[PDB]
Amino acid sequence: SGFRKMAFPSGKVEGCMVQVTCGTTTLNGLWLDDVVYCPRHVICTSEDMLNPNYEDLLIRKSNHNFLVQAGNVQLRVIGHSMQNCVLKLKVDTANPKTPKYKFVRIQPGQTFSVLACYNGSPSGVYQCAMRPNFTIKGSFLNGSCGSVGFNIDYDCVSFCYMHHMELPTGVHAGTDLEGNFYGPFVDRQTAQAAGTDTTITVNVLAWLYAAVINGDRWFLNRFTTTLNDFNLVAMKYNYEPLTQDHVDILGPLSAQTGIAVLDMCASLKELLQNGMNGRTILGSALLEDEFTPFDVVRQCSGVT
Amino acid sequence: SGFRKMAFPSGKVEGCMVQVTCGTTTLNGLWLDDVVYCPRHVICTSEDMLNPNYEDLLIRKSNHNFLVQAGNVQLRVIGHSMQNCVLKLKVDTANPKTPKYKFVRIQPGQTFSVLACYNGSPSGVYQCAMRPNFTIKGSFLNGSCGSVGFNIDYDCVSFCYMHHMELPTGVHAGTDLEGNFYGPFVDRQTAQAAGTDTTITVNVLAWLYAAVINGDRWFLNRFTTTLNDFNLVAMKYNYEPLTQDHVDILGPLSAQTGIAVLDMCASLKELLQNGMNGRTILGSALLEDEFTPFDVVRQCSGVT
Ligand SMILES: O=C(Cc1cccc(Cl)c1)Nn1cnc2ccccc21
Ligand SMILES: O=C(Cc1cccc(Cl)c1)Nn1cnc2ccccc21
Repeated sequence: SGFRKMAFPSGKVEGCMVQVTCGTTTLNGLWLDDVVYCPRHVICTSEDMLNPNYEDLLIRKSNHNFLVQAGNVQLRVIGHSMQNCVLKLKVDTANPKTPKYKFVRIQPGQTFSVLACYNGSPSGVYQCAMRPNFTIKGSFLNGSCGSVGFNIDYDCVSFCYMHHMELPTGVHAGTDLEGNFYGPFVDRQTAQAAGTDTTITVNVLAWLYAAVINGDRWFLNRFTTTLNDFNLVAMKYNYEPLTQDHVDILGPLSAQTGIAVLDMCASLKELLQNGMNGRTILGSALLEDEFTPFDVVRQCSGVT
Repeated sequence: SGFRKMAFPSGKVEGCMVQVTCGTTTLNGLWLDDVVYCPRHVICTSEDMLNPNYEDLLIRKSNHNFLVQAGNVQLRVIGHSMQNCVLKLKVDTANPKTPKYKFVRIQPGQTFSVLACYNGSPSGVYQCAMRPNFTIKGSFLNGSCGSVGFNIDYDCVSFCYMHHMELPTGVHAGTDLEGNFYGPFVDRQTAQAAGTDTTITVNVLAWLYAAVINGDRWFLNRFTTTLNDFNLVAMKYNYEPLTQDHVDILGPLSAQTGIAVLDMCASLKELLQNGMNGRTILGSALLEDEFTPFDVVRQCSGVT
């Protein structure tokens, strides 16, 4: 028993982290096979970030201008190309530590592990959720650009995120591994705001199931509700509308606990309307939305 | 900016995880050099755990009874010995993936990363604190025994914890890497209770400094206090007494923010007496005590 914000073991990703330098800018790159992926803003200076013309900026750059360092050895760059907001540097050596990998674009509300890096070196790993407004509430500093987000399925690493920027609000924005930003963000030092962020309802429900599984049952009540009545309350509290697909995905947790999804919705409804009354659930005084139903099942069943 | 419960990158520890089987029991082992460390309760059956005589039980065991598997290859056991509550299995092959390592006994209130494992395979990594009552509030299931806790200093892994058992209260107990339990716990299926757990005051203060550093300043007030007045409040709220050493250790954070330690204590005093009034700090509705002043400095400075 016990329930933690658990990240995937990061070893397979650490073996791919490299340092990429261009001019005076240093950030992190992801070395998979003979290709190094990093944010294209590596070619900019502090002046260029105001309104960069990346095609024009990249044109003033040659393979020899990009310095890729893996640990303490230099990689030879034989090709360079821009794909959306990422630079793909072709190196003459394939990464001997390349794990089985896929590039995937996650959906808002899905979770992933982040290996925060500085100078191609990993410093920490944490679990994140892609917010409905496509931002991530991560922990990043200057130099963290190129740090990646991922999921692991037995031996396969699914890369889903590359860190690019911190918005003035403190939240983080980035791209998938093809360089397409999650959300409306652009890689430019201009004031950009994320939309209204909502709470991932299906994830809060999954976490309420984890709480029941772990002995915390105080919030369970003698009431029930309908999808329509529940969603009226969800809209008032800026919670994502619950669909029948969300109910379907909660099926394994509903079967494990013997608590119907709509009965759990009625508990959530009363938690929303009445608050926690100074009590906690799984050690938290607020409703946690950063565990998907898959994460709860995985953590509570022991999927290695 | 941003602040997360960040764990160390776990790669160096994954390369040491092995499966150890004895009779019908399977748990995790830690393979460093030519030695495999695992809980000694691997030699017990469900009947033996009631009141085991480990010396007598180990006597009925030979090197060939302990099956050590690293990935998919079998390790040859040439020696076996019990050191307190751990078995040390001497294998004929030194782990090629052995990182630079130390065995350390952490102090209550200190933090560490846990790589939860099942069948010698890692499934997740999370950050924990050794509670003042020597328990850890981890996330463990049956099969997790032998999972280790550690800290990393550049290239050196300091192993501090090995998981042994879950108490009936749901909290977790284990040993250092010499087999000495943290706390009064014994490796026996008998009702054992942990002491009263207090809040790690110095860690809550360090987290209040992280909150100031990250823009969350609502809780800062026009008041101050003394060590004596503050500790009167700390005792009423089951908070560890704050000593001048704790104030000294908070020095870097005090210097970074320009907020004197006793001024931060006065903010904590009012948070304790008045609650959060429905507000949050760093995304939490309660006072977080699982970040030491070192963790806050590391996370907020980017130590890789
Ligand atoms: O935000 C940037 C630089 C940048 C400016 C404008 C656009 C772009 Cl794409 C990049 N880097 N960055 C990422 N996370 C950080 C956290 C703290 C400070 C800087 C951090
Ligand atoms: O508690 C035990 C078995 C055991 C019984 C008595 C004493 C000893 Cl040393 C070990 N294993 N264990 C550890 N974490 C767990 C979590 C959920 C279930 C079982 C888990």
